[PDB]
Amino acid sequence: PTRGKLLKRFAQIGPYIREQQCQESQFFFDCLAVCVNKKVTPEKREFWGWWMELERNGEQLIYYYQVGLFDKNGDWVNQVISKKDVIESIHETLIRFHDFLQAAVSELEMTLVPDEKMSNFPLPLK
Repeated sequence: PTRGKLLKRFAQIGPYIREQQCQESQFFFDCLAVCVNKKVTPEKREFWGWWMELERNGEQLIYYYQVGLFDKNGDWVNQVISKKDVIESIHETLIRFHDFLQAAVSELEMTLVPDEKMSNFPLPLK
């Protein structure tokens, strides 16, 4: 599969992919799952969520998810509020997305492989 077709097919999954942040053989996804605080002003608004780097190595796509905060400056940081309701919300968006991603990957006849750093991922996949 061409990089252009990968991008198109990954775009079909939903608003996760961030084309602008995708490199030659790396694709970037994220998900704003839970507003930190809705009472705040637009300029200070932040989200708990996840982001994911996907490295292409031939027929392999190697995934590394991290969980954390998307801050008011547009940066992801790997710290998260220690609230069960928030962490569950993030987890459910990640599970749903990954299931779309695997289905997409089978349909492109490729393989989905966890990065070695997934050993330190704090929640499970499906």
